[PDB]
Amino acid sequence: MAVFGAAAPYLRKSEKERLEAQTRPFDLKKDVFVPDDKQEFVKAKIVSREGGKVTAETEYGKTVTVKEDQVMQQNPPKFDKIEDMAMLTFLHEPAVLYNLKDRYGSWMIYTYSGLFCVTVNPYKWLPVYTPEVVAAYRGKKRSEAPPHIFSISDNAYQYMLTDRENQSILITGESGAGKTVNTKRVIQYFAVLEDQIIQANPALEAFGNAKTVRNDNSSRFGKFIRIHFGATGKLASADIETYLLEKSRVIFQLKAERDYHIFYQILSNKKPELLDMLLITNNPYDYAFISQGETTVASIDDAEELMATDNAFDVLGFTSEEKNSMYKLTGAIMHFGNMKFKLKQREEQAEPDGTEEADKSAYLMGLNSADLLKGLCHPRVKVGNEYVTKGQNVQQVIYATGALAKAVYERMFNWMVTRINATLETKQPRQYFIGVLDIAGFEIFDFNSFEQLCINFTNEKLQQFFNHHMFVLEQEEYKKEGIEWTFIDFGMDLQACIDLIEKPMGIMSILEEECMFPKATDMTFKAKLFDNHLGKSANFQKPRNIKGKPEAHFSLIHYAGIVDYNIIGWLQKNKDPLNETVVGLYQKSSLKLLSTLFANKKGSSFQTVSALHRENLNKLMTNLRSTHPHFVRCIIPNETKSPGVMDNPLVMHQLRCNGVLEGIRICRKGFPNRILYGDFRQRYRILNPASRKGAEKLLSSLDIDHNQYKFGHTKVFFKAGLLGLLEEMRDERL
Ligand SMILES: Nc1ncnc2c1ncn2[C@@H]1O[C@H](COP(=O)(O)OP(=O)(O)O)[C@@H](O)[C@H]1O
Ligand SMILES: [Mg+2]
Repeated sequence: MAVFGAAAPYLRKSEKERLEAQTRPFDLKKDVFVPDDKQEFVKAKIVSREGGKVTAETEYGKTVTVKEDQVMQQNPPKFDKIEDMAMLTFLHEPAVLYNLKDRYGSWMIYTYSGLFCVTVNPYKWLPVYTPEVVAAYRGKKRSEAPPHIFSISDNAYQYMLTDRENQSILITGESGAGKTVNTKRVIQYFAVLEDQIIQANPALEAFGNAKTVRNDNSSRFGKFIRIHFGATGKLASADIETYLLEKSRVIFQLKAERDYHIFYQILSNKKPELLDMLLITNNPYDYAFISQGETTVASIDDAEELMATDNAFDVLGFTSEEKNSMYKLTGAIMHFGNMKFKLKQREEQAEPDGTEEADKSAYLMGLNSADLLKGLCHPRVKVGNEYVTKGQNVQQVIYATGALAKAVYERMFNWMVTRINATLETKQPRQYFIGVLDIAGFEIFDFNSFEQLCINFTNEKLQQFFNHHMFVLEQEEYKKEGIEWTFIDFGMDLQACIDLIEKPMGIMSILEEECMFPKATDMTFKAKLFDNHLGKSANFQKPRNIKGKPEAHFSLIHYAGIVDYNIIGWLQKNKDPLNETVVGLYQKSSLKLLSTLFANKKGSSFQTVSALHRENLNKLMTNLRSTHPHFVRCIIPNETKSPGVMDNPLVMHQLRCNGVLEGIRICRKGFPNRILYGDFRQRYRILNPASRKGAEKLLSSLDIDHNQYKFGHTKVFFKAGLLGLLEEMRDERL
């Protein structure tokens, strides 16, 4: 609805054309959904039923014959284009896709699907962000207000006013669906400190994004923003925190992927001062840390991004000397991919050869080149009360220097985030902040690897949290009504994958113990995985060979479906041997290295990327458990920028990954249809025209089976479909 408040003219969709559209001829007895060959979901009409095989005619026009068993029911035209699909009485997998595509063709960006708030990505200016709409949405609840994020924000505000507890808003979806723009509009709505957030956004987007296959500006890390509020419901301050940074991107790149945008921006020649002081040859192919990926791509101009980022750095809380120091640090990180470390003759010890790039790195950090080389080649460890040296060959020192590079990059990013936060806040008292989070969803490619596995595990944990919250809400409703229906927690329905991943003897534990084995390779890792899990656990299964994929080693049945991964490269990218003497050298530099490495018990060698990822995920989960969540799902309708055409398979895959259909099925598994007794008595009596006892007599006098309904005191539990049939026959009797 859009009347009485001057909303968007197309937002109404009521009392203007719905009356003349509900009479469209759509014979449900002959209209069904047929699986296509390209879009795999296309609507079609059946001329006649010829037994098992039925001829289907589609909108595009086809005369193929299709078996009758897989073609399934089609929604009535009268209930089509409904605002909320949560109470849809004909739940179908293509029903959601068709409703979303029709609404998007009608320019319905926001659609309610229960607790979820599906928001597609258009490419145009939307007048829905008018401050008049913001003022109108104030004081409105979920039901009365039209579908928009303002309704859920007002619900969270009311929860703060009455329940007096933390509320968190969660946004997830496929990378490139508009996470940054959506969260910018969200934080702007709570703003109406916003300018500080807008100016700080490019720095984080440049230091924590990389060009993936699907998206060129995907945010690998997770961003959490807390909006501190006062006692009287007024904005106090803001602080941000980042989680789950990917050191793998810093250390390794795929054949069709790029590193973080900072290195490529620095490689631009429009800022000769940085290149001059960093001793850079301006050729990305001269550095192994960057050249192994994609050198450069089109559809981007990193010069403008560098200008935006350094302009934000200049006019901010801090000065430019530390910006120069950060540029020096990133240049040194680029420089670490050049030493040779030739093995000594007749000995397993490793000695350096190219003592030129080492000198450059030492000058950049202010360290001693000889001391740095001695520390890298001959680390020193304290045994008992004395100190001894350790021998290290070329592979060990290579792993150590890679770990040092990724660790210093992560610490520099964390220090920058902390500095921006310390600039951001203001000294007003803070009470019961509001959290905003955005993390990429169930990303699935044809070459799934360790990073994809970590992202899938994080999203798996998030889905587990969402299911647990939904079960808690359902049980709270059951206790309110005093009757429990299917009181089985949904956490165990999903804990199988988490146990396969996180629990001991799982994939992560096996990889961690294989990293420390004397002579361990990837084939041995796969062999141990098969010996430990093939047949023991239902989730683990053999890989599949479909559509001519390159290669797969093992497959898991995730929450979104079957995913096949790849093994090669996991061992190299999981080892994180952090040298300690080099850290001690870092603590004595004449630079920001003291601030970055201020604090530095498991052993240094027994450190893995998986362990740090798991502990960070646990910290994020234990932080999020204390706040009441609010789930927002964002999807991209079209792979290109044209809103006119939207690909059906892509939307189907994204909907399956996001679990909106799964969520609505979980909601409808119980008794979601609840209505008030008096309203039922005074409205639905027209079903067969001629307080608790009167309502019971009325419902029992309408030829209704007693097993389908459940009587209560305030809210009556009704099975899905009963209310729809009751109301559709009531209209006929009018
Ligand atoms: N509500 C919106 N209206 C118009 N354009 C949008 C909207 N949301 C996202 N976009 C488009 O998305 C693009 C960037 O998406 P972004 O949020 O950077 O993706 P990612 O989350 O992968 O970084 C922008 O060019 C912008 O035009
Ligand atoms: Mg983003």
